[PDB]
Amino acid sequence: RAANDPFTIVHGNTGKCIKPVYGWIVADDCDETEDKLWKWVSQHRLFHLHSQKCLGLDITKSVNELRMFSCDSSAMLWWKCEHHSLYGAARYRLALKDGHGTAISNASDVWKKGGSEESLCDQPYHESYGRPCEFPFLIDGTWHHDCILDEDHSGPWCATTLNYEYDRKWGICLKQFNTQTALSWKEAYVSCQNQGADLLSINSAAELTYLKEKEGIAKIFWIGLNQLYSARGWEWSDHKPLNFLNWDPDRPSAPTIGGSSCARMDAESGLWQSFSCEAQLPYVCR
Amino acid sequence: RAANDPFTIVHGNTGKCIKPVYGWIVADDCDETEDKLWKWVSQHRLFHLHSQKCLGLDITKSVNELRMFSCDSSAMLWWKCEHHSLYGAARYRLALKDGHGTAISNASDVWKKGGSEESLCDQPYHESYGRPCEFPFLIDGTWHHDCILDEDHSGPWCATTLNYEYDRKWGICLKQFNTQTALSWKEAYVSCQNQGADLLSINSAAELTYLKEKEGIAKIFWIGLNQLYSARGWEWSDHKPLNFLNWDPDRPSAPTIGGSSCARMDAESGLWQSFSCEAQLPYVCRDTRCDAGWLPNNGFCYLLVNESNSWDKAHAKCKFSSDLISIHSLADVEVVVTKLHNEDIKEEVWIGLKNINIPTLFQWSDGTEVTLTYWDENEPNVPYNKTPNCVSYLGELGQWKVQSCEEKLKYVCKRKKRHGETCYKIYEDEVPFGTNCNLTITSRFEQEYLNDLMKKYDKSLRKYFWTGLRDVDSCGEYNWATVGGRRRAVTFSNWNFLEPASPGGCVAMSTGKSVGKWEVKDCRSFKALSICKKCPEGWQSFPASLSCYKVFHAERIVRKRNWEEAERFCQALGAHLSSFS
Repeated sequence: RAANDPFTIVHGNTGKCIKPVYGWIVADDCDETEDKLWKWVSQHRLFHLHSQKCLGLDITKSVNELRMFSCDSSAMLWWKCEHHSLYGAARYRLALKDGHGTAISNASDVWKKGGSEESLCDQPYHESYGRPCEFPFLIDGTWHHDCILDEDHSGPWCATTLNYEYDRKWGICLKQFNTQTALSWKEAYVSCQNQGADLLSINSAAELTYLKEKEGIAKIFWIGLNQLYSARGWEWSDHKPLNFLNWDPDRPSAPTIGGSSCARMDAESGLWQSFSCEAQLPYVCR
Repeated sequence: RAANDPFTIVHGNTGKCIKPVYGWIVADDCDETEDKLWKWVSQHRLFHLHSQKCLGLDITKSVNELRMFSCDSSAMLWWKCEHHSLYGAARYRLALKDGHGTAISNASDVWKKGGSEESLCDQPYHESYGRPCEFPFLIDGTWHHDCILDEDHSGPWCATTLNYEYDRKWGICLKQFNTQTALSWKEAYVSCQNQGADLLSINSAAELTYLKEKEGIAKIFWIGLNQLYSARGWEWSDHKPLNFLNWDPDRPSAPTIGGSSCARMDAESGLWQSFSCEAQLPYVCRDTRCDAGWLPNNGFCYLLVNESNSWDKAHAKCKFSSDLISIHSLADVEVVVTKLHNEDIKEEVWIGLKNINIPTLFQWSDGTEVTLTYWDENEPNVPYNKTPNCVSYLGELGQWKVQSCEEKLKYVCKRKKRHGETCYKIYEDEVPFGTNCNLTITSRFEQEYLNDLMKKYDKSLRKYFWTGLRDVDSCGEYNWATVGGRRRAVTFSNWNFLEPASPGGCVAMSTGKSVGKWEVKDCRSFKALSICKKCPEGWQSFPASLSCYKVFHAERIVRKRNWEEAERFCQALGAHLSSFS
């Protein structure tokens, strides 16, 4: 699978790791993962799960103090990866001076993950009509990062907006015919690869004769028939053989120009049109 | 209009322009456009019109020869523009050695166009189901770059494939309901801007009713209603008023998530559905003193009533002997935001807009001057069907929304380029960085106003502007830049997701996609426009200020004297300005 797992950022030279305090960062006191938990969230941001207080840079004076800030504010907070380091606002590295992390923009610093040679940045960010969730979110006056269970919904439920208190539109934490779930085929593919699954692969006619009679399914959906490799005609998500085709007689099926490079299924008659799969439309991934 | 035109590349230092020969480049013999013609074609390639031979880089030996090659081959030919030069294959500049052009990767060479200051790259590339043409193309054994006219078709015709000899799929040279032409809405917009026109702007119900009965038109197409500006709700291609809408009752019309940010028009019943228009689909493009509180603005006065009542009671109260608030310019929004007691951040304001006929068609309660529409991004809140409609100011920016207006709230009503206090002028071309004026911003509403003015002026992408934010110390601190003597604190900052990537330089401002943000680039040489806002003996003194003065009259003196150059004559005695405590 591929999902954002909790981890801890450590320093390479000496055995120091980040420990957040009320408004700052203090010495390591490390090797105990009961409080020191960090995760990646949208806008390329770092979030501490326990303290629920994110870090940022406030450049307003001569020396910008690196303190804690509210994750819902105009703080201009985001961090990115350099070859063996991390840079924040503008070429600002998380410089360490034996006890506190500051921003001096020094080119002698290294950060890795706990007990593993890794740049803590090789894994990209992972995540109402089945829209992708927004992490974090402020509910009941407290911050939350994961789709937590409660007594209101059946299982996990997340927010589908930046401010749930003003919009009030939630969704199911999608970890399978998702009807009325119109997403882009590329977005659908990356979402179902985040879940560890792959797109539908039609191998025999029995699967099609079972799906055509299905009641709880949209009349139009995606299957995954597309050419990710520009030098070959048509493939599936996984490496499945191409023996069963269901092409369309109505459209001339233009190869590259005049038509498009995605397949669109019609289940009322079982037909495959050529179309552009960048718009929002239901699908299914096995 | 915006289309590609043939031109010539000339050297800046030496008066030489490019001239092609059978397989190489020769001396200038310039100032005659009968044979020397060059143009830009796809894959960032340069094409000669007459000789029909393009240039490329064949890296095969120690010294890569810069000869002529066929545009249909594996030559890896493409060229790009650096700040004041041309680089080709791999940082290889078209170096000149007095007659022949080679690739030595030298940093001292300039190239401009014919008789004008330009980097010959400011104009981007311009160009069977109405697909865009492919330039150039090999037909009848010869290369061709434009849709020429022959006796086969009616007018101009081009190719829609890289190899027309193997595909045989042509198309009409599109220079208007283009039925059976499924294109993307962004592609349709860029193609119709290439033609100089704009998307369909529906102003009255007459044009819409005329389009209903149209036979030669697709049942599904785009209109152009989209939000290119992320801080406002919905606009057209040009700057047309938003008074006529035909929204749909079936879908809940999610503002930004759950739905989309595009509109699609259904003509079988006349509805506007929220959707994403990235797929292919057909389209169509064509000094009064006022009484006790009422603040005056160009003759009339405005004032907010401190009563919290419903919509009908507000419509009946001061329509007092007054009329409701009417926005017709940009200064009135500033008057509303500056007043209203810090805007009462968590509250609402009323404004009178009426609509009785179906579908929705907003008209002013007193007048018909619908010019400016400032809606929240993006909550139109247009219901399915309702005779009483109402509009409300929300947010500190003063955006327009549609509430249910069944509760009690306050309102404002009234009684009986340039902006109002300062002008704003923009030039034609600005290659250097601020050699005449430096624009400085202090507040957010000024940013919104300049963005609106730039949207009214600028109409395409690939454009940049200048803002007074830079630093010469190369230390990392960013503040409001000036011509020297600026120490104010930055009160507002609107950056992109990850905009700052350089520890210095001068910022820019784009209006293509992320409109209204301070883009960051290097400040070495970046061509971008900018807008500018338009007693021992003979002594007289008194110790009344603990200082001995020495001043002169204006008649007994030889020339008029002031305190300016006094440091040249009195500093010899330890003297300074007029020191009063």
